[PDB]
Amino acid sequence: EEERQFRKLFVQLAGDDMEVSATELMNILNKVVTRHPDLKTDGFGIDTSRSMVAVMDSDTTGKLGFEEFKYLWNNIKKWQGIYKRFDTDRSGTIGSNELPGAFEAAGFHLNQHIYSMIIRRYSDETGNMDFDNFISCLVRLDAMFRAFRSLDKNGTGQIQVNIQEWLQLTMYS
Amino acid sequence: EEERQFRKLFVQLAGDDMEVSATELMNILNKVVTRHPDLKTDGFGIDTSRSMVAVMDSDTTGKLGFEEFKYLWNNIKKWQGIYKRFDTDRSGTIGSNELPGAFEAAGFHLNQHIYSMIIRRYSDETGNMDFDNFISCLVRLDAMFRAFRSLDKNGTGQIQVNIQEWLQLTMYS
Ligand SMILES: [Ca+2]
Ligand SMILES: [Ca+2]
Ligand SMILES: [Ca+2]
Ligand SMILES: [Ca+2]
Ligand SMILES: [Ca+2]
Ligand SMILES: [Ca+2]
Ligand SMILES: [Ca+2]
Ligand SMILES: [Ca+2]
Repeated sequence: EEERQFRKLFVQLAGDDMEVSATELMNILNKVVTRHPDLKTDGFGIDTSRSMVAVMDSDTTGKLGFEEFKYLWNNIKKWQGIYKRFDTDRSGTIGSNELPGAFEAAGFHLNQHIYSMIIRRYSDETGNMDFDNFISCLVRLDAMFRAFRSLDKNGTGQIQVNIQEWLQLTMYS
Repeated sequence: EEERQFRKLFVQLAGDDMEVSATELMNILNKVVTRHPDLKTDGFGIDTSRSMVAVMDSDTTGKLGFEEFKYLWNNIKKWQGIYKRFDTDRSGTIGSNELPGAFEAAGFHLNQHIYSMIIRRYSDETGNMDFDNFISCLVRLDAMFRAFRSLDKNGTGQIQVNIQEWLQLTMYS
């Protein structure tokens, strides 16, 4: 009945063109936040939404089909639960001391230099990151690790790319 | 006259910590748009602003020093002029036909595949990109080309990166 309620959710969200645009994604993400007032956030803007659709748009149709959206939707569902349980002091945000546990639960084993870089890019002055920033960060992190492994075909720990490839990977995100 | 004017603009923008944060950048970019109502745009939000600071934050201080800000400010000044002049049909936006000329004027020689990727990521349904999307795009494009050349140390047209480097390049942007 889960695959069923989901297909129904997707049919209604995707609409006439059978795909979830950045605007449709933004709308549903903002309803999630409104239905969960314990999650602090300034909302998901169109810029963050386009960016998420882009790193998830594997077949480059510019929008999210059933499979692409499912993969993303299921990740956001997991990450939202992680955000809630790792927010130990109940501030509605994820602080620098809470971050490592959160990402580890998400399945990401990062070092201190990466964490500092993350906090500096996504967290605020106090070292706290809100809901949409947390989700936006994880969606991208997941996409980047996956892209790396995709290119690391010989499993040497290094990937080699030309300028066209580099631009596609960095600009379409 | 005008240099005395830029240092002065910076002193007032940077404030007490001598650096321009994403929030300060956002403020000044939005005054530019408000003073130039011929430029169509939904404004520069905090997510786009943080992203711009990140790709420009060469010394990873999390903010823009005098030199980093100057480099960015001067680029935005050029690009804004290009935006205005390459907007042939005076729509206040840069359309798919106007894009190639605009980027070429900016110093970018991209192929059709890259252009389609750009339009898909930054332009609207009609293939039109507004002011903040154009600036955000170019700041990122410039950063990515510079980053690539920096890493292509043997000038082979191929760069090789390990996961740590890859994450820094992709996540801190
Ligand atoms: Ca749709
Ligand atoms: Ca797609
Ligand atoms: Ca917390
Ligand atoms: Ca946010
Ligand atoms: Ca400052
Ligand atoms: Ca800096
Ligand atoms: Ca135009
Ligand atoms: Ca815009």
